[PDB]
Amino acid sequence: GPSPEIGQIVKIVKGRDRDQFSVIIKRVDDRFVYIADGDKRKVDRAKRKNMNHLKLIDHISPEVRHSFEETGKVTNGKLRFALKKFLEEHADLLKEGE
Ligand SMILES: [Cl-]
Repeated sequence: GPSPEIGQIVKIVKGRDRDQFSVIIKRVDDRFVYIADGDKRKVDRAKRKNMNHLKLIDHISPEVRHSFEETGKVTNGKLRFALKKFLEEHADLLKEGE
């Protein structure tokens, strides 16, 4: 199975923000990660999640990864922009959402 990566997009399967997209910002191991989206869940409220409660998406933000590699942190706004790029790719899949 694919191993979760820093900067990788997830869809939340179970949790407060079920069905919403988020970003992995820390990997404990392949079972537990921390997520934040910079909006509904800010970095200082990052949530520890069991991977059973997440769907890994095939999208990884190099900008988020760089921020962590160099400095060990990321801003909320950089997470929002990472998610926005994902949303832009899939706009036509999502445009009938209400
Ligand atoms: Cl959640």
